[PDB]
Amino acid sequence: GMKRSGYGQPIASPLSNITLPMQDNNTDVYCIRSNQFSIYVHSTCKSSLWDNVF
Amino acid sequence: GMKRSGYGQPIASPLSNITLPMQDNNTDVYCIRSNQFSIYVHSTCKSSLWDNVF
Ligand SMILES: *[C@@H]1O[C@H](CO)[C@@H](O)[C@H](O)[C@H]1NC(C)=O
Ligand SMILES: *[C@@H]1O[C@H](CO)[C@@H](O)[C@H](O)[C@H]1NC(C)=O
Ligand SMILES: *[C@@H]1O[C@H](CO)[C@@H](O)[C@H](O)[C@H]1NC(C)=O
Ligand SMILES: *[C@@H]1O[C@H](CO)[C@@H](O)[C@H](O)[C@H]1NC(C)=O
Repeated sequence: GMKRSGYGQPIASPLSNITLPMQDNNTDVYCIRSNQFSIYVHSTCKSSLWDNVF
Repeated sequence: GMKRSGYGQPIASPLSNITLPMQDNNTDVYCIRSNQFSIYVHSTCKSSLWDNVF
């Protein structure tokens, strides 16, 4: 969740969201339960003028 | 404060309570003010189906 400052210094929001795949319903802890695995990271950048709209 | 998950994996609640003896009214910090001491730990296990009833 990127935004902006008076000067214009771009600032990210500690209020950002990390999503792990779904396991045992909770999605706050994902575990690997297989013999092999591959991990990939992807991201989406959203912005706002107003706080928390994105 | 133990409970249960959909699968059944028993889970304890960070919402658990540790009680120290009473000193200077506050019970969040207990100090030893004697020449000798003995410390014992005891516990009670309570459970719930509904959250926070125990
Ligand atoms: C993340 O999701 C929360 C709801 O938990 C939402 O309020 C917030 O705007 C989102 N933050 C992002 C997408 O940066
Ligand atoms: C700094 O904050 C004050 C109070 O919100 C505001 O009046 C002023 O315009 C701000 N100046 C900036 C954004 O540089
Ligand atoms: C601990 O006491 C709190 C009140 O501070 C209560 O709401 C909570 O259910 C108790 N947790 C236990 C006994 O695990
Ligand atoms: C996972 O959570 C959703 C939303 O609360 C619920 O509909 C679903 O039945 C749950 N599945 C479980 C408990 O495995």
